[PDB]
Parts: sequence; C-alpha cells; structure tokens
Amino acid sequence: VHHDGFQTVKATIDWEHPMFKLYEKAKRNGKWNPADIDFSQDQKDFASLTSEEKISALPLVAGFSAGDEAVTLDILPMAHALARQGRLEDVLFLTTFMHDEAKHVEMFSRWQQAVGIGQMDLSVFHNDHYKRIFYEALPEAMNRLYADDSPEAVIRAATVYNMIVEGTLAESGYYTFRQIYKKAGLFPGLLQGIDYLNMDEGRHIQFGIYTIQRIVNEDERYYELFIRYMDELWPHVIGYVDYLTELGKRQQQLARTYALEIDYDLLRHYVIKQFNLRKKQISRT
Amino acid sequence: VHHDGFQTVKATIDWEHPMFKLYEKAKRNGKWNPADIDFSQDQKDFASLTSEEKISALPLVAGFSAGDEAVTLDILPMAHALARQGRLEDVLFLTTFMHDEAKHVEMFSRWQQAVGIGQMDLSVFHNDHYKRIFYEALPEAMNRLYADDSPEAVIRAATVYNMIVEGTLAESGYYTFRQIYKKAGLFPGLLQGIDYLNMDEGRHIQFGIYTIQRIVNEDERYYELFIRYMDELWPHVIGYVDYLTELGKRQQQLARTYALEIDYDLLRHYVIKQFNLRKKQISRT
Ligand SMILES: CCCCCCCCCCCCCCCC(=O)O
Ligand SMILES: CCCCCCCCCCCCCCCC(=O)O
Ligand SMILES: [Fe+3]
Ligand SMILES: [Fe+3]
Ligand SMILES: [Mn+2]
Ligand SMILES: [Mn+2]
Ligand SMILES: [Mn+3]
Ligand SMILES: [Mn+3]
Repeated sequence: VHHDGFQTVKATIDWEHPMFKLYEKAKRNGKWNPADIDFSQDQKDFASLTSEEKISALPLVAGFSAGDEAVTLDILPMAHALARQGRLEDVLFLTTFMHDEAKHVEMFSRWQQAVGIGQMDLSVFHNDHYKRIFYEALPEAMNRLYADDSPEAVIRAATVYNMIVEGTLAESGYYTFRQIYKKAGLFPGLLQGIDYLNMDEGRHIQFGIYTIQRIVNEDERYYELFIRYMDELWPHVIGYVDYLTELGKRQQQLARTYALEIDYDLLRHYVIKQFNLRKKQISRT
Repeated sequence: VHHDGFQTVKATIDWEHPMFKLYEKAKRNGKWNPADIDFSQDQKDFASLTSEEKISALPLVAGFSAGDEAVTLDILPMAHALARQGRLEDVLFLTTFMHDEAKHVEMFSRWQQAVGIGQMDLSVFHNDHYKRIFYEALPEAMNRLYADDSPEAVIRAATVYNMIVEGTLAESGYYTFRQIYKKAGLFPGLLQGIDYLNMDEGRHIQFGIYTIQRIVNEDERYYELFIRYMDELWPHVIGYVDYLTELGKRQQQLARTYALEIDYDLLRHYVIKQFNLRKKQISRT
C-alpha cells in the first residue's frame, strides 16, 4: 500500500534512538568478511582425523549451518512488520542484522567446502526437537507478523528468534565450540569465524531485548507472555541438547586423542544458565 | 510455513552463481560509512548562500531522501519472494542491497541535519508525477510479490525499482549533482556521499538486469512486457524531470553566483539516454 510520507523528508533520523545507536555500532564492528578467513590449516586438521574423530564435529556444524540459514530467511517478516509501523531506526539496524546472518551462512558453508564435506548431507544430525524449533516454530512465529503484528505476536517472534535460538542455543554453541576445539588447537579458521559470529550475536540479542522490553513497558502483563513462551520452547531446547550430548558420549575418540575431558554436564548447565539469564534481562516493570 | 530443508546442510552455497559473485563484490566495495563524512564545509557553504541560492539545491535532495527511504522499505518483498523460491544466493546479495539503501537514507539525512534544514519539510518539492512513482507505483509493484511472485510480477517489480527508479532517475540525479555542484566547488561532503551512492548503485542495477534477463531467457515474450512497463512509467519520469527543470529555470541565482551555465536541455537528454540504454541492456533473445 502507498507511502503517506517519508520521515527523512519531513524531519530526520531520530539520532538518539537506541536502534540507531545499535546500527552505528553494527557498521563499526561488522567489517569482517568470511572470504578472508584462512581455512588451509582446517583442511589439514580435518584430513588428519580418523573417521571416528571426523564425525565428532559435524553435529554442531549441522546445527549451526541450518540455524544460520533459517534465521537469514526468517528475519525478513520482522523487518517488514516494523517497517509498516514506521520504526525507521529499527529497520536500518535490521539491515545490519540480516547481512550479519548472510555472512554466518557463508562462513559455515566455506568451512564445509574447505574441509571436504560440502557434498555430505548433514541433515542426519537434526533430531525431532531441533526440527520443531528450526523447521517449524521459528518460521511459524516470524511469518505470522505478515498478518498479525500485535504486541503478542511481536513478543513471541523475538522470544523464539532472539531469546531462544540466538540467546540460548547459539550462545551455548559458541561456548561449546571454544570449550572443545580451542582446547584441542583444532580448526583455527572456524574458531576465528566463531569469534566474529559471537560478536555479531551480541547485537542480535540486544535487538530482541529492546523489542520485548518496549512492549512489556506498555503493559506489564506481556511479561507473563514472554515467560510462558520461553518455557514452551525449553523442552525442545534441552531435548536437542540431550541428543547432542548422547552423540558426544557415544563417539569418544576425538576427546581421547586430544586429551579433552569434555564436561557434558557443564555444557548442559551453561544452557540452563543461558535460558535463565535471558529471562532475567526482561524487567516486568 | 515450514522449512523443508537447508541448502547449506544438504550441500553448499553455489559459489559460481552470478548473485554470489555480486554479493562478494558488495562486501569488498561496500565498506564506506556515512558517519565518517566530514560535512563541516557543507554547513559553511549552505550558510554562506542567500535564501534564493539555498532553495536551489533542495528539490533534488528532497527527491533523493524520499527515494532512498522508499527503496529501503520497498526492497523487502523482493527479498521475501526470492527467499521463498529458494534463491539463496540472491538473498545473500539482497542483504547487501538493503544495507546499502539504509546508508543512503542515513547519508542524505546527515547532510540535511548538518546544513541546518533537518526541521524543514521538503515534501513541497514532490509533484504529482514524483508521487505516482515513489508514493504509489513502486510500493504497489513490490508489495504485490507477497501474494503473486509470477514471472510477470517479478519483471514488473525489477523494472519499476531497478530500471526506472535506480537505472533512470537515480543515475540521472547523480549526474545532475556533479554537473552543478562539483563545478561550483560546493558541498564536498555531499558529493563524496554521491560518489559512494553511485558506486553502490551499479550493483543494484545489475541485480535488476540479471533478474529481468533470467525471466526473459525462459520465454522471450516477457521482453515485450519489460518494454511495456518501461514505457508506462516514462510519462511520470519526464513529468518529474520537467518539473525540476522548471524550478531550476525560475530560481537562477545559484547559477549566476557560481557561473554555472546549467544546461537543462543536456540534463533532459541524459535522462532520455539513461531510459533508452536500460532498455538495451535486456536482450529479447
Ligand atoms: C553439546 C552441548 C549443546 C550446546 C548447544 C548447541 C546448539 C547449536 C546451535 C545451533 C543453532 C544455531 C542458531 C544460530 C542463530 C543465529 O545465527 O542467530
Ligand atoms: C534537473 C534534471 C533532473 C534529473 C533527475 C533527478 C532525479 C532525482 C532522483 C530522486 C530519486 C532517487 C531514487 C533513489 C533510488 C535508490 O536509492 O536506489
Ligand atoms: Fe544471530
Ligand atoms: Fe539503489
Ligand atoms: Mn524427545
Ligand atoms: Mn503533468
Ligand atoms: Mn547467526
Ligand atoms: Mn539508494
């Protein structure tokens, strides 16, 4: 439908808006290019591994590659809905958000190509719980915004995307990568990429916090919805974590070879801790 | 609706896709930040001008500020429609496209703020022809893609957006800016910004060419649609150009002060030339 006018003709950008400030930071801190990462040592590492060691790393890469691809596609409805509400500074920031996720897809796909597994179908490592989050609940909640941009809908979208997928699962994934392979001295290019992703992610999570809090600020009963939507998804979060844990416990050879005492119970407590601290970053009042 | 799978889990990015190549170039060539442009001399230039000279530059800035704001909002349906078709490399490139346009909005709005006209409503310089393109036909054609992503719809969207708004009007606007103010030695920060915009724009127009040509390649009868949609919009293109020309001829003081023989007939022929050469970049066969 028609534009009735344009904010930067009638006035200017709201230079003090929190999302204009986050946009400015995204530009300053978002120059990294996956095409510049040197994966040559990663190719040698992967080739040096036994078949049993090779498998160890793939479940986590399968979760990230599909996850980054899903969030690249699935942020578009949020950008649309806030655009239609006239939230110009949010939209500007979301152009950095979307471009970040494109680079994330690129990074994991470059790693897979470089180490020689691009032709391998890693979908085998998505269990039913993962599919419920990433194949279903995430696209459902985001696409809803095209026909329903009510405060409830927007809260639910930000909860699933920014607070669960990013703020709980992605953060725990970055922590897991470091805990395992940074210890081993394995895959330096991938770990460089992970550091860049984890930096981008701080802004993504802050968008979600801002968005949920500004709706809760209008009506503190939306706080209860936020908690409810977090708890609805917890069973699939932990069901995926338990599945990856079980895979890790069955395939021990990378841990033994590289003298990693992989503390799966500690990783599980990191996930629980992530989930709970995301809840605490939203104030009921 | 659900994701049935993910290309970068089943396989990898198509590294040879023309739009992955354009994405790669966008990252290499898209580092500029409007926040780094020094507008201090532009503020002094604008203040030094008489009121009659001040007005001269505003119609063109009004056209660009609203135009960049419109295309920032209005590219989202294209990204959605190609995402839903599975065209992952197009989507990756379109994240650079969208972020470019956000910076363009930012750049013009920073200039307006710095020279002291942010509080002025520049909508007065949008005549009926401009409104028909930017307030109506552009959003209509792009939003259509949400419910109709047929080859006809996609061709029409790319024609209005990439071939007319960008490939005809924007290009002619950049040329006009240089012809007038680069001559005068006026507004160095704005002209730095214009050079960056004009560089981004080359990729935007190439997206539109790629998109229209790949549909024409399926069925050369779509070539006739492309020409028809270009000719439908020509009356509003030139009606806006004639309006800006008339404003230029009535307010002569900047030209006299700065010894610019502004050749409005030459600018008009540049627009006609742009329109015709965009037609020629699509091959019927
Ligand atoms: C073995 C302990 C389990 C640790 C949890 C690992 C979760 C893997 C992460 C996969 C989903 C990544 C989502 C990315 C979202 C984004 O890019 O914003
Ligand atoms: C006086 C001669 C007329 C020259 C034509 C000037 C047209 C002004 C341009 C305004 C529209 C700009 C659209 C920007 C689109 C984009 O950012 O991709
Ligand atoms: Fe993210
Ligand atoms: Fe453009
Ligand atoms: Mn289960
Ligand atoms: Mn007319
Ligand atoms: Mn990501
Ligand atoms: Mn532009």
